[PDB]
Amino acid sequence: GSRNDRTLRRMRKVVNIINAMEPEMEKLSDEELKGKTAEFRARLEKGEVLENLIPEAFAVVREASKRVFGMRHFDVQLLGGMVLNERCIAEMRTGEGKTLTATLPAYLNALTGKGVHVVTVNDYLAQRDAENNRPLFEFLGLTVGINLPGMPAPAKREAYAADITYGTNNEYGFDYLRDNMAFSPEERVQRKLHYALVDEVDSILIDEARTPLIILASITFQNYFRLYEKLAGMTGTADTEAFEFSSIYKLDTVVVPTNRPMIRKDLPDLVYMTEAEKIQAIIEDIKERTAKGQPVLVGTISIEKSELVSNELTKAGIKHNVLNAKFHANEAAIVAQAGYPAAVTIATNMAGRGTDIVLGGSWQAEVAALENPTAEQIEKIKADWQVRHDAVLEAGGLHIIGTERHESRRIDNQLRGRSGRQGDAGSSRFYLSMEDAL
Amino acid sequence: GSRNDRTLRRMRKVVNIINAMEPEMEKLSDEELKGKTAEFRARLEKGEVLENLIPEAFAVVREASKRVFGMRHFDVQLLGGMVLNERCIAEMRTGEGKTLTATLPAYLNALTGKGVHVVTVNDYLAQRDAENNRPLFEFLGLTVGINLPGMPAPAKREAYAADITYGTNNEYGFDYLRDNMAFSPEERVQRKLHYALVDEVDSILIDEARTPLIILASITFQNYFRLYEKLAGMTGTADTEAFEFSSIYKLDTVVVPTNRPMIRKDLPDLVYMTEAEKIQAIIEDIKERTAKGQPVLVGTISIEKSELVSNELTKAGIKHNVLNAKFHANEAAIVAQAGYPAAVTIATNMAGRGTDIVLGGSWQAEVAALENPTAEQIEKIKADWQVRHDAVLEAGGLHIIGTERHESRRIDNQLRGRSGRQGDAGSSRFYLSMEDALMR
Ligand SMILES: Nc1ncnc2c1ncn2[C@@H]1O[C@H](COP(=O)(O)OP(=O)(O)O)[C@@H](O)[C@H]1O
Ligand SMILES: Nc1ncnc2c1ncn2[C@@H]1O[C@H](COP(=O)(O)OP(=O)(O)O)[C@@H](O)[C@H]1O
Ligand SMILES: [Mg+2]
Ligand SMILES: [Mg+2]
Repeated sequence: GSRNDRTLRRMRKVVNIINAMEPEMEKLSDEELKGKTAEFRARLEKGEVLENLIPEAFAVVREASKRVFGMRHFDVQLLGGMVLNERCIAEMRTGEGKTLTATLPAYLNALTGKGVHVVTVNDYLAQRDAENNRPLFEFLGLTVGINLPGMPAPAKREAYAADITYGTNNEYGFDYLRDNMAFSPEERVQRKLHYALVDEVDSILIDEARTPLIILASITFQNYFRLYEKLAGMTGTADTEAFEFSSIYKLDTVVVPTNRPMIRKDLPDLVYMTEAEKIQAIIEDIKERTAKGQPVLVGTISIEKSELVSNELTKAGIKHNVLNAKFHANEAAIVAQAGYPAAVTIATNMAGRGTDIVLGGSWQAEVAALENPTAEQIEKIKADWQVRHDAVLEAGGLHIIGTERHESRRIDNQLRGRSGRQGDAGSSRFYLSMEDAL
Repeated sequence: GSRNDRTLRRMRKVVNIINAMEPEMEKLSDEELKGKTAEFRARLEKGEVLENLIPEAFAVVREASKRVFGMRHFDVQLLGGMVLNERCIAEMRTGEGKTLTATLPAYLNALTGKGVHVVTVNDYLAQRDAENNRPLFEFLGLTVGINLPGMPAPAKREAYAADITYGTNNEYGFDYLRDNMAFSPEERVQRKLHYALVDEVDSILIDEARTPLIILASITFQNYFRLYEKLAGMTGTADTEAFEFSSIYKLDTVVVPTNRPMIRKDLPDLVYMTEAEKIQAIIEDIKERTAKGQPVLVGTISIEKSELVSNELTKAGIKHNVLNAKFHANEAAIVAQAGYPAAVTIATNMAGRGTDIVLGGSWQAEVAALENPTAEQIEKIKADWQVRHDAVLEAGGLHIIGTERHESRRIDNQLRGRSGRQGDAGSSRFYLSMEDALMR
């Protein structure tokens, strides 16, 4: 309430400062910029306050980013970074740029030398992120490691050896369980847990409250993140159980504002008597908007209903797509194009979570699909796509339709978010069923 | 070889010493005996050498035992105790008294205050053992805890709080996994791992090293016992995989000699062509010896063959019994009576492992089955049983028949051991198939 305000206003000013250092940093040469880290390390080494070089450090990361990726951190992203450095939960909507916002607090912390642990929901994302978030990090003179399941102890010492590490909550935890069952300390792959930046905190710290089972026993990984000196998370959904975050991990939730006004239209739930009445009113809806030239993603609670709705959808003569959270790699390729004017995708709970759905398709997947990277063909794609885009927009952007509400609204909010991002005009609808009286 | 000898001879002398202190300790009053622990604690507290009060400490445990249970530790048992205090694997045959031999090294170690972890193959045994091994321990002024699966954290702090604790390898391990996923140290149920005495070491440290699957992750409790300051084990089969014990846990195997000469007769494997030829030659064999008045246990590799042989055995008109390692508690009650002159039992891999099969039945289960514990009726059982006993013996004691050899001889040796214990005359037979005898 007035608390979220005073706290946002609080650092909102520190944000203004960062923007003031922009004309300066804009001048420092590449070598002078890169070497900005040495200075920060010395400064800190001299015992200077951690949270003291935040405005200056964040100003650097923005600059490097703008130079390496050509992406200037939105001040709202800076706002988010700051929250991520305080044992807070920065809530930022889907499409807001959490992936890049983390380079900020991950850079500030990756200076002391203790390492930084960015957590993700799955292996594909963890590596994917590290992969294309690395150039910014290698520029600023840091090393990025990727921790995965089948990595021999040697490799894992490497991935945890870097200044910045990426992995999934499980593997990190599993490594910790395995390090305790270690022969000799020199056989351990981790180090003293320092800072953990959790991407999709709710998913990781709340839904993953469902114990794993050893077979016969069962344990949880709840407390694993409480062993970290610094624990911080980010998500596009947190205010729901915003109380549980502090009752366990003592994490204060800060709802960051969006960059561009959120104009997506969340339509009222239409209730039907039978499952058939539902699935039929939706295939009738997609089939409709389809012609209109508007893309539409469908969400299902489980593969179960996902399969069923898939056939009922192909039966009405409709070429759709299905993602069951099995092949993240490939699903991701597909979800990244569900923004094409004529596109229908059926995703499950954690189907293509993590891939930004650009209105009108993603031309980058188009250019990366041409052995001949010439500034000529790209133009007839970066401008060709541009057409499909504004077209899809005029057509009300992306429309998602929940086949059913989850036990937790938070969950069936993650679905909505896949739409109307970075200011995009889109819409969402939920189709409930009376027959769901179970 | 000459190594096992020099090492056995080595402590064999320390054994002689223990026997010399017997006439002395025999005089100390109950209170003076019990208070023998205080002295040991003080002595050690004064910084005296651990392995220095072994001959004296073991002499005490024998005395207390002789008094509380009325069981004087065989010197060979004392031999075993010693081995169990050195990061060794004391190999002692089935029926040799491992359960009581552990009170020795478990007492020596349960003095420093760090606790002692006796490991068993299953929950039933772990509690069963603590239960009726306690009186000796409470006498000598020590507390005994029992760690089990559904015990709330509170309870578990208790069981690990005692001087001596009993549980299964898994639960101990599981506790350790759960202690690492603890909120705050004050939420942990274990203490720093000190001494672990593994009963049935091969089973626990070799067969069990099969990796539990987290659900996805794969880890092994192989290293769990390597975190213990002191690791020691005991079994009636270790000499086989004696090399793997040191290549992982660095444990030297010591083959302790038996109390009474081992006269059981292990007969040659009879190979048959078909499974029917097998199961038929065995039901023909048990049906035979049955009449003779000799009991016979059958071992199967899995419940699979166990069920099959059970029907084929009842089909020939034979009242038998079956244990599938499901209800340890009950099976145990039954295995303890498979020594009755006319008894047929079909057990699986880990069916009634742990229960000593007395020739002629177990009268103790008979006396404990009478609300009226009078010195009168017991006599007509302790002397009545005595008849069945010598009778079963003359009939060649217990005869076990393996329905099929296991991948590891060690395993199908555990079967044999269920017979001919403490000197008993018995016999064992293995019935293989042709599509096996082709060992090539
Ligand atoms: N500061 C920025 N400037 C320009 N584009 C950005 C910026 N930050 C993020 N993006 C783009 O917007 C999308 C939103 O990023 P994403 O990683 O999917 O974050 P989130 O998890 O919040 O949805 C990305 O695909 C990225 O290409
Ligand atoms: N010192 C002893 N004096 C008398 N009986 C003993 C002694 N030690 C062991 N026994 C008996 O011999 C049997 C062997 O015990 P058990 O627990 O089955 O050990 P093991 O693991 O060697 O088979 C027990 O039933 C017990 O009654
Ligand atoms: Mg993301
Ligand atoms: Mg035993």
